[PDB]
Amino acid sequence: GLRKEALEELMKLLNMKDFPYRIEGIDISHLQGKYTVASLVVFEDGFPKKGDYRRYKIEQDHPDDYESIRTVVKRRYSKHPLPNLLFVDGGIGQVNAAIEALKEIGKDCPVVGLAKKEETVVFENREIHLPHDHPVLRLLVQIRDETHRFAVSYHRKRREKESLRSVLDNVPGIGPIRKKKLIEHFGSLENIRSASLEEIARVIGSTEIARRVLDIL
Ligand SMILES: [Cl-]
Ligand SMILES: [Cl-]
Ligand SMILES: [Cl-]
Ligand SMILES: [Cl-]
Ligand SMILES: [Cl-]
Repeated sequence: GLRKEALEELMKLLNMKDFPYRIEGIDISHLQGKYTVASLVVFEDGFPKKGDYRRYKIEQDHPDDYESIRTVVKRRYSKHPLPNLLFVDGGIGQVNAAIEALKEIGKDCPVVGLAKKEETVVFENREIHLPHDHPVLRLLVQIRDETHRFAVSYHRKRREKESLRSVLDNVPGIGPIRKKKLIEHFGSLENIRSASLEEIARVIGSTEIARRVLDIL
């Protein structure tokens, strides 16, 4: 989680009057020819609150990350209250997009970013360049890492079937129909690795073949 200690230090650095009890963070990721997916995470008292995570889809073939951030802010905060602090995955451009959107809808909350390449902190139209091991820098990196983790999970079910298939393709002498029965039943490698020999065997009608699946898993 985010250290209460470090949350306190963050409040000082950003000159916040209020403790950052609720922090929301945004990742912007684009799927070419389809849409931008904005993934929103929530920390409450420094802990992830996974039930409150949300995504926003902005339909467009080509990325426009600043307009995407603007759209997210207007969509979300027309419905939800503002957090104590909003984190954006990026620097001056991203931070300013969020601030200007907030101004548009008559709302006000602190917005902080982390430059993508330099790990510079962006706040109130300034860069703050901290030493690498500064606790506030580490805290913001933790937020960024959770926004990324949630973002990457948009692809999960697809990625998982594909990785399951790849591992099964090294099982000698199992045909495509049985491999597909396994993929449809288990969905992923983690899932089929929690399964008994008997369970695997029942799905494909063969203990001989299920033993070999277990060998190669
Ligand atoms: Cl929410
Ligand atoms: Cl909602
Ligand atoms: Cl960290
Ligand atoms: Cl998808
Ligand atoms: Cl096939």
